[PDB]
Amino acid sequence: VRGMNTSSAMSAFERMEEKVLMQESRAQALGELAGGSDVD
Amino acid sequence: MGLFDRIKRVVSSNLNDLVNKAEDPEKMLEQAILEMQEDLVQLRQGVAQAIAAQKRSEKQYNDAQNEINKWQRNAQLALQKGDENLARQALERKKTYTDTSAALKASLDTQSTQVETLKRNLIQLESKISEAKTKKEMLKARITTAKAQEQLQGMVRGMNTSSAMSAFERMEEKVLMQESRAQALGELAGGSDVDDELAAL
Amino acid sequence: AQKRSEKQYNDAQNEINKWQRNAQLALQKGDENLARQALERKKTYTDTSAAL
Repeated sequence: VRGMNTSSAMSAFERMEEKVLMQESRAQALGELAGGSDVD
Repeated sequence: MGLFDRIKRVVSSNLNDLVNKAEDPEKMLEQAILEMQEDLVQLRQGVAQAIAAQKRSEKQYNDAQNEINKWQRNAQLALQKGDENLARQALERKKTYTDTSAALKASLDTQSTQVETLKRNLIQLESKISEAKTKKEMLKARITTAKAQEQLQGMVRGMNTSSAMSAFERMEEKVLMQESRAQALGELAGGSDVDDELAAL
Repeated sequence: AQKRSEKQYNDAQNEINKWQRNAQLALQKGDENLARQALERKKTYTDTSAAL
């Protein structure tokens, strides 16, 4: 399960998952920072 | 609080951050999956032993049941050949087998329930490992999305995250400066009249 | 980090309405027991929403 750390394998898996999500969030924020009615 | 506790907390907080920098997602995801599967394999064998023990218990139950009828047949053979002595003695002994049959079936039932629960758990674990194996590919897709978006931002004029854009903009500015030099040199050393025709037509 | 925090806020807000709907489903099918228990738990989510 996501929220418990009894197993080392899940610990590592979730840690890498969070690292990658953070990296993508960094990319998105950098996108924002530097910068359908009509077709409806 | 203490002092040795504090020193060891500092040393640990340094070593852990040293390690967490070496971890690389693309490889540790696979390593986690590999160990996941190893553990599942080692659980299969426990389930197998449970099943084998159930087979043994049912076989014992069947054999006791068969001996019950065997001794009933022995009683009938006594009735055919012998007398009431052997005929009654056969059932006298058959008492024990009738007892043991139920005494064993009671536990055989619980054993069966346990084996069923174990099989269910094994299937659940297989499903969850498959889900994780899909999540790994989804995470790789996210990595690619991140790198693509970072590529796009490097294309904007005012930021220097990408070396290619750095060089491109540098040459652009150099050339604009050269043209400006030419224009200034032009200035340094050195439409009302034709708008009248617009009145003609 | 701000994006993450707002997403958590939104999810807690959504779960508040989810458990309200569960209470209504209890009212439709179940009885006062489940209907009241849904809001009993919803207390925590209402707390966390503001705390976040």
